[PDB]
Amino acid sequence: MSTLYSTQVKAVGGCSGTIRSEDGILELKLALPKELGGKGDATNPEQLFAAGYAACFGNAVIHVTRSNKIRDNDVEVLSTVGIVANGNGGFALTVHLDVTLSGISQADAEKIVEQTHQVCPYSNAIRGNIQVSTTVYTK
Amino acid sequence: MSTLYSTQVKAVGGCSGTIRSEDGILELKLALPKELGGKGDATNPEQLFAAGYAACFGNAVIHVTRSNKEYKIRDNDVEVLSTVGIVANGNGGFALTVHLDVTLSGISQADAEKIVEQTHQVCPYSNAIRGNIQVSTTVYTK
Repeated sequence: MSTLYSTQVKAVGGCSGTIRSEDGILELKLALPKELGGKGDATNPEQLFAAGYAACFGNAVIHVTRSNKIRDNDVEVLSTVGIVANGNGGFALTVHLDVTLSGISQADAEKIVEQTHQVCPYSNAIRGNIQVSTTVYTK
Repeated sequence: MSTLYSTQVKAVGGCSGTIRSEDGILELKLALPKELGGKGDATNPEQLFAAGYAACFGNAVIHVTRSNKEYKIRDNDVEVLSTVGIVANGNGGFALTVHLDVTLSGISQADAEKIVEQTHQVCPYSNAIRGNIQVSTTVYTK
């Protein structure tokens, strides 16, 4: 199948640097978090991943819902992205998702979230390398 | 065991909604891009992943190089352009495509290729997607 949408982001200046999308829309400063001895002044790869995953997973829920018989405003995702030390003195990403769906039964929410992980390109991207944990809430 | 750093982002309102880190540091509007029939006003998951990866990879180059002690590549010696696409997969869902253009300053073409190959083994984003996405990489010097 052919690519539906493609975008480019340039990163310069290292841990302290900037990201800028090639059209200029998204531009921001990066900082090492304080936990890694930086200023915590600005965003970082972990937070950008959390943001993208939270948005991607919420959109994927609506893709699932339109395939079958829930609105955009019935869906909330909280991504918790962490960094854990591996053996060889590098880092691995961890991910926990809190998914809140309004107006649906506990059973239906569990089914929708399971199917959403099969649709969501972030989930498909990281499967087997990051064990994503998910908690499903209803409201 | 320990988590060294953890961060939380809330997303509401769908592809035209918002994300907000719990510490308020990151706050931005989402839009559907023009290629998909939206205003293309604002960011989206492909652009956020391209930004996170480009940043993470360039940082891993610096971490790797910190004691390749010979050229000692600095912050301004590394540029990463990530190209991220979304495509239908076989199966009712979507996959990302990732291409990186890595440009390193002040080092030989052969040294740059070796450094990039090492940093893919150390980069948390590269390690996260291995076996699911075939990342393609083009290495440049200047």
